[PDB]
Amino acid sequence: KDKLNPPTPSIYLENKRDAFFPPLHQFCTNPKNPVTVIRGLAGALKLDLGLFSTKTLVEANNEHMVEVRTQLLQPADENWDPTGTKKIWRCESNRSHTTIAKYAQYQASSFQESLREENEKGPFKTIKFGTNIDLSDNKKWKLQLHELTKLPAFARVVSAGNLLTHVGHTILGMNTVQLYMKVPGSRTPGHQENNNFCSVNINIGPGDCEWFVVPEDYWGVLNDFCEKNNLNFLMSSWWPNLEDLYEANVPVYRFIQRPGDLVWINAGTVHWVQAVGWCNNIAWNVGPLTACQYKLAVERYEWNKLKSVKSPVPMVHLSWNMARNIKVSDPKLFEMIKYCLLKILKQYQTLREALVAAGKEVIWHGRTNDEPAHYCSICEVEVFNLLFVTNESNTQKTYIVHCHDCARKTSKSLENFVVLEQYKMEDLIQVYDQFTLALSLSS
Ligand SMILES: OCCCNc1cc(N2CCc3ccccc3CC2)nc(-c2ccccn2)n1
Ligand SMILES: [Fe+2]
Ligand SMILES: [Zn+2]
Repeated sequence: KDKLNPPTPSIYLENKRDAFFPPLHQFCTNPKNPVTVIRGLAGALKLDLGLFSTKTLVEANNEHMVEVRTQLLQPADENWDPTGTKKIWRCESNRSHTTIAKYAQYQASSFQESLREENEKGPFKTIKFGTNIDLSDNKKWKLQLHELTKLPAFARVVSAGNLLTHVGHTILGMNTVQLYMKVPGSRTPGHQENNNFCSVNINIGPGDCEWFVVPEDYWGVLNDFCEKNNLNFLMSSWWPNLEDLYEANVPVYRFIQRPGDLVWINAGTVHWVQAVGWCNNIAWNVGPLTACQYKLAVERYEWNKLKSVKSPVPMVHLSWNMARNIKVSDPKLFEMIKYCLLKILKQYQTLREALVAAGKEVIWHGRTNDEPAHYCSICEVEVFNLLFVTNESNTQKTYIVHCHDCARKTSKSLENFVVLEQYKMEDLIQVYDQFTLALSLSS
């Protein structure tokens, strides 16, 4: 169909007025738009993209760590097996480390070498992609992070309307910025964002990137291709065959992101990306306060448990922080959060009563304010409020956390464990009771 290659939802910005215009964030967060490309964003805001140029990064922090992914230079939009006889989904990539200075040399010499070649089915060249460069330290990247505060509020790393701001602690690469340094053919394999949170990506240039996007409600189709072809959807590297997708009637959005264009990946959108030239990119996540974002984040949280995959966003901890500190005026969002909190509260009361009925002591432990969420040291599930810690770890004050299930499996009557309580039931009951719909006259 004509419907399988739809146009890209695109906003064309000329000036600051266009950037701060409220219908912009409404357009981005609209679930009908799986991706929005905000063209001319850097130029409209007079953002200095030079602060993220390779030359400036080397000057700034030359020994800064870079995760290198070594990949094959594949033709156009295809992915061929090593031999060059068939198109396959699987893509191979080894990981190593280098520094900004060393990767910069490679990026620069790669460009010089292509100029020289320009003046002179397999097999494929090997290229290196500089990935996951951690721009979290404000003392190392002061000017860079300050430049990003010039964005409109809805797209910033930190803002009142961002769920990831309400988490109350750092989640690396989600509420901190990551940088990517690229050469032609540097590929980002197919994926969804952590816990289906929206992402913001700005191309620093000077080259272009080519994006491929499938709406969230088709992710189950791609999951099936992965299972059929012996791939883990969440954990393997794969590059979809567009003819497979065409055949299965999956619509594919496809577009070029030029320097200074911002790409908004909406909640749960499946996407993959390749550099067309030499460029850098910066990216982070944002969680808009919408029913759709919250719903998709909870669904993925629950799906991750089934797949034994850690959720980077602690949705229980987050949901309590929303109830404590956010006046929520959307009826559909409010009812989702309320329902979730009730589930948490009931499950916690059931467990706590079973412990007390078995004669197991619950130790008041409290909590430092701003203390991060805890995860089970064995299975990596989020553990809320009741923490299971071995007698020895308790004595040593290391407080290594287990979930109830993992503690039970280790020690059948919990004889090896103490149960630590970080919040009184009465306090949580009140936060729940005092969490009510705020009236708003807007839509
Ligand atoms: O525009 C730049 C950013 C493109 N987006 C990327 C790149 C990337 N890199 C690491 C993954 C990887 C593995 C193997 C080969 C290549 C890559 C891509 C880099 N990882 C992610 C990511 C990871 C976890 C959750 C959400 N997103 N997003
Ligand atoms: Fe990503
Ligand atoms: Zn566990």
